[PDB]
Amino acid sequence: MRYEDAYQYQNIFGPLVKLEADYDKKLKESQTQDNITVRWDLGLNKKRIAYFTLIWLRDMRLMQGDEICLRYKGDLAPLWKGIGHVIKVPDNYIAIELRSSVGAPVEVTHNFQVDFVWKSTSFDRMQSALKTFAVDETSVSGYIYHKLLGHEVEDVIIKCQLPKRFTAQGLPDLNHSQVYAVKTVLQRPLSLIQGPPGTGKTVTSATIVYHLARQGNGPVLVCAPSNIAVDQLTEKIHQTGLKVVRLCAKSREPVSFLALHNQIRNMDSMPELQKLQQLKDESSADEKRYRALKRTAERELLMNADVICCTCVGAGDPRLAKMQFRSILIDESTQATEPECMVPVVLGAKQLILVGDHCQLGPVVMCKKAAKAGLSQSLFERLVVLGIRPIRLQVQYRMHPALSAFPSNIFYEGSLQNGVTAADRVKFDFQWPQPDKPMFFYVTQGQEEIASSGTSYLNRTEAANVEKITTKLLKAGAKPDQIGIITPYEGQRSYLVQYMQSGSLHTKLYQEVEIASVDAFQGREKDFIILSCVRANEHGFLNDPRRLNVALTRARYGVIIVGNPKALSKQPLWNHLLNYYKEQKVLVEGPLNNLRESL
Repeated sequence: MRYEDAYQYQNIFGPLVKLEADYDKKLKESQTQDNITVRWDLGLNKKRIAYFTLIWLRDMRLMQGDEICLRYKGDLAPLWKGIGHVIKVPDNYIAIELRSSVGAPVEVTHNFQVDFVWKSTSFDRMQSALKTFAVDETSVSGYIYHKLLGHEVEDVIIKCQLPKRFTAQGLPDLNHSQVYAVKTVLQRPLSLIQGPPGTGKTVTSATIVYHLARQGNGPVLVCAPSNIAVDQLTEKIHQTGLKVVRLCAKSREPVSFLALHNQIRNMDSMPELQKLQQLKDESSADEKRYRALKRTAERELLMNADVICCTCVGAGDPRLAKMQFRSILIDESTQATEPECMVPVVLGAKQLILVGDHCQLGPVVMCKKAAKAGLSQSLFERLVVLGIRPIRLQVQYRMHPALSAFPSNIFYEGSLQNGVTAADRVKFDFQWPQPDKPMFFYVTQGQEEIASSGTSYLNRTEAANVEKITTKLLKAGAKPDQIGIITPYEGQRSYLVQYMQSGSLHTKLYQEVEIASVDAFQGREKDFIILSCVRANEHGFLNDPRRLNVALTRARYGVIIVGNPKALSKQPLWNHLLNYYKEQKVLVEGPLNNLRESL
């Protein structure tokens, strides 16, 4: 959709954010763990750190800086309620948070109740950017101001910006395609980069920023929706020699050395602060000076930094206001709602680059009324529909080339090149049907049970057949840390975790085998992926092409799909999948020890 005024842009997205915000304010206060178990551990700074393991809506949505209130209602100790900020929200399904005070019970390890305390700061920053996008004409360069509002602005480019060697210092050389994306994006203000799996998002992005910082006289903004991708770019950009500063907000407890609150901790240019940071180990009057010297030292570390990498919700932090950023690059821009991605854009963007994959996992909107109203369309997709063909990297260095055949033709129009020989991958005590193609489809007929207390489905027959597959991949196979079972339904996941604890190997060998949905594997890759359809009746991502594309393209050496075709053959996305496995003669049925090519 095109808009006439920036006020019209705010009048449209204003109410859309409030819906998601009001609905996110309900899913946090209402949802809670009735009975949870925890495990205490003495913290690094002597601050208590709590490890707990545990609507069906629980999600990886919680970020690092979020805080939770762990209330204790046990029977062996008096009642206790303490708040704490999160630390490490994992992707393996035990959360971690440290309490503010050290006066908490350690004897009781069970009968705990955790409730997510909701903060409005995230959406308040998203609406402060929509307001500043309409009431401020200098918040965004005049050119990209038109392209954002879908006007008919001519195409302009900047000349004499290409460097001598596109390959950056302390970074590998770039592929035929990645060098083109560096040339094309550095030449124009608003560019879009589409990075498919195996495409180098971090390399082809850190290389761009290494030049936008060398050819510029100011700090460069690097943002990402997920708090992890911002950390990946820091480590990549830091390999160039530039001055990088990570901006963690409220995370007061890798990239723990590039974090700002650690740099201001031990400064040679702030001796009083240095003598005060040390003195704080064991006063009210000083605390004011310490908090005042901190604000002073932070400015000297940001205004002279060659690159400032933070999160998209981040960068709205009050200490980044009153600053200007000419160049702005945002990785994984297809996983954030448009007003969320616009939070850094508002700070005077003059040269904007968005990286992500439209044909890939997208954002998460909880209030479905807003998702249909247009909030489900990220800033990446909306600019494509207006007519901005993204510069698309074409080399996949991660999956086996035979694995990349179907995702390239079906999803990426076949314009993908395998930058990895079939010998680098597929390299072993496993007898694939056709060892030239480490991929097949173990056709399994198993009873379909709606056994998630009425919320999801379950297939016991697949689970056992999956159990033999993940066991053979451990019988002189890959490590359990590099095998990923992926399943749409939580009811099947809750079964596989408990079922595999039968099986030949010990209970702990099967623990590292991650079992979750596609939403937990986005961006992350593993040596092997075992996909279980679970559903057997013709009546979940079995219909979504995006969540299907991620399930395939996140395995490095082997892909194995388990399901019933007579229910999967309904959707044409699977019909082209199944018929391909038959075309390649890997639609395999029968026993596991002596797999037979069946129909």
